[PDB]
Amino acid sequence: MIKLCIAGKNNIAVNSLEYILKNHFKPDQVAVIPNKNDFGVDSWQKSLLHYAFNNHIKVITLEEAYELKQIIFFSLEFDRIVKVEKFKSDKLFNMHFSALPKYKGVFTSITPILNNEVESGVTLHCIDNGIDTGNIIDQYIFPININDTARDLYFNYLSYGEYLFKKNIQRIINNTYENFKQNNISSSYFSRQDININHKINFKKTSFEIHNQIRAFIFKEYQLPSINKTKIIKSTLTNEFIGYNMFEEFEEYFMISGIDGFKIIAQKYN
Amino acid sequence: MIKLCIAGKNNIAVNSLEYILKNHFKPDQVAVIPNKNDFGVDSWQKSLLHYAFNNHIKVITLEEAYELKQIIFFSLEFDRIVKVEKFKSDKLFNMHFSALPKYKGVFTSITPILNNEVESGVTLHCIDNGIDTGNIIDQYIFPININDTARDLYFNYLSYGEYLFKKNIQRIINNTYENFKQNNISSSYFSRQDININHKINFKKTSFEIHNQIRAFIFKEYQLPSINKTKIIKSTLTNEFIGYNMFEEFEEYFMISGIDGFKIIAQKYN
Ligand SMILES: Cc1cn([C@H]2C[C@H](O)[C@@H](COP(=O)(O)OP(=O)(O)O[C@H]3O[C@H](C)[C@@H](O)[C@H](N)[C@H]3O)O2)c(=O)[nH]c1=O
Ligand SMILES: Cc1cn([C@H]2C[C@H](O)[C@@H](COP(=O)(O)OP(=O)(O)O[C@H]3O[C@H](C)[C@@H](O)[C@H](N)[C@H]3O)O2)c(=O)[nH]c1=O
Ligand SMILES: Nc1nc(=O)c2c([nH]1)NC[C@@H](CNc1ccc(C(=O)N[C@@H](CCC(=O)O)C(=O)O)cc1)N2C=O
Ligand SMILES: Nc1nc(=O)c2c([nH]1)NC[C@@H](CNc1ccc(C(=O)N[C@@H](CCC(=O)O)C(=O)O)cc1)N2C=O
Ligand SMILES: [K+]
Ligand SMILES: [K+]
Repeated sequence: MIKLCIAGKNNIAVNSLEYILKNHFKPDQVAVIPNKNDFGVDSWQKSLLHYAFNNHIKVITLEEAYELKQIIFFSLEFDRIVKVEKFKSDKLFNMHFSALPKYKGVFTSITPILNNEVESGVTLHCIDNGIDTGNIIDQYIFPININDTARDLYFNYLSYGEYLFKKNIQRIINNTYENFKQNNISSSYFSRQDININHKINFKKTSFEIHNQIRAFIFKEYQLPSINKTKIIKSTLTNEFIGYNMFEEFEEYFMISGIDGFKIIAQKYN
Repeated sequence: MIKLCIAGKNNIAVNSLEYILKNHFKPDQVAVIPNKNDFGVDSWQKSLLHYAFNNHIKVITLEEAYELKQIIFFSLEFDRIVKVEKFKSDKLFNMHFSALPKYKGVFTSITPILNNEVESGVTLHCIDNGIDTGNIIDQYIFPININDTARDLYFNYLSYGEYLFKKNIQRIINNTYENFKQNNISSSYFSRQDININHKINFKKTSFEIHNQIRAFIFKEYQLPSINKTKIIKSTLTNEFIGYNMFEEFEEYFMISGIDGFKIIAQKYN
């Protein structure tokens, strides 16, 4: 019988499945639900379907998972909203890429940088019918490094999320895990509508904030931001005072300061 | 000679001047520079100009203060940015109503609430030529209570600002105070153009955030927020679950919940 389903994508799903097969269940006891964008090829992330091909793991549909009594359903960057009533199992779990209750919703590699955070986290929670609202089982809070891009933060999510899954999976299998109501205070949410990938930079901001408005959008597989129609691959915030509200194009980089006058080096793609 | 000049408005300027006269300097050793909104009339705050009238304190121009060597220049909600090179004195101080380096700029009774903070602060800093960028002498951080309005937050800034002035003024008069450069990290700025006082509420947000979008604009002397063209005097958030994305207009109030289902009561005006 299928004891566990991994639904989702990327290194967190693959490496979590790997850890299951090494320590808990056999290929017959596990199934995958891939994302609509999985096409069997490793690239900047490993493919779940490719892992499933290599290890003889069967694909199921959501509808199939609904009817599997006492399946552990683990959502690891799964692309589908799930109604808990459809599931015969109530052992439904999700790894969300934020320090819940903050930064519910999407683009959580962009939203904390853009909203001036210096920390984020990964949260293992119970799935309920709301978006990232379910009861928290565990959480790892970690720094946003000052020059991290959205891509760096995403990679840290994948890594800490894998660690949190590994740490918690035994008590989830054994059904000896605790869960707690999420606080209503400091609860925040961003829908897709709340992010403009092409947003005009506001230069009437601090160096930290101009730097954030650039680096929140540096994620080359998706996009790079532009200044004067030139793509930016990296932004560096220094503590060097160069004067208020500076802007100078060199051939390889822009030198920028905001209202507090700290030097930013924005490296051009050219 | 004039030893100290208080520039600005409201109970912090008046009460800090009263403290100077009781503890430090005679009326003939002090001067004021009132804000342009000061017509000499006590209202929901005391008039600095009215207080100077009753206490035989001289009004000076900025242009006069520039020429007074040794003057302790203290801005307490002063409405004008000064050019520090124009002063003969280097004893230029400001009380800013944020937890610097966060929320430089204006509307600091709105911006921390609107940006989901649970604390703010008052900061005593050296004036330099930037907006709220000068080195910190002292800071006091305090809670934003879950149902505080901008108005409540402003009255807390007034009282903690007055506290911090009275704590530090002796060390400032004896020139025995330390100052520290502000961090470049976590530095944030909001100008008048960054706030729309007729904020349209985004309901595709948590209960905390909808609540924040209402209570950040509750300051009756300036404006009240509206839902469906109806003025709101009070927003109350509890951790009570009432279902996701609720909106129920009653005769005297709205009952609202966001993506996480927490109870908001928005009380209608008179
Ligand atoms: C689509 C897209 C993504 N990104 C970055 C920023 C985003 O955090 C990250 C991952 O994108 P995603 O895989 O589409 O998912 P997202 O971060 O929006 O998270 C959400 O969607 C996924 C699929 C859910 O499983 C997850 N639980 C959701 O929070 O890649 C971009 O920079 N530009 C983009 O266009
Ligand atoms: C003008 C205005 C003000 N307010 C509230 C919100 C604001 O934080 C508070 C104080 O208004 P303010 O006196 O204009 O001061 P503000 O917070 O914008 O601070 C700035 O202006 C003052 C005058 C400077 O001395 C201060 N150092 C600046 O930070 O009153 C409103 O709600 N609506 C308004 O239209
Ligand atoms: N019931 C449930 N709760 C969850 O927290 C959860 C699931 N299912 N399924 C797995 C995963 C999926 N996460 C998400 C989160 C948001 C969107 C999404 O499409 N957001 C839309 C808004 C949709 C709406 O308003 O209803 C957007 O425009 O951003 C998709 C998948 N997840 C936990 O992460
Ligand atoms: N040089 C200096 N630095 C300060 O930090 C400081 C002073 N002066 N003087 C007293 C007080 C003045 N605070 C302020 C803050 C903002 C505006 C203001 O007019 N802001 C405009 C933007 C104008 C511009 O971009 O130059 C706005 O639209 O927000 C005025 C006074 N103050 C510390 O509080
Ligand atoms: K998520
Ligand atoms: K200020």
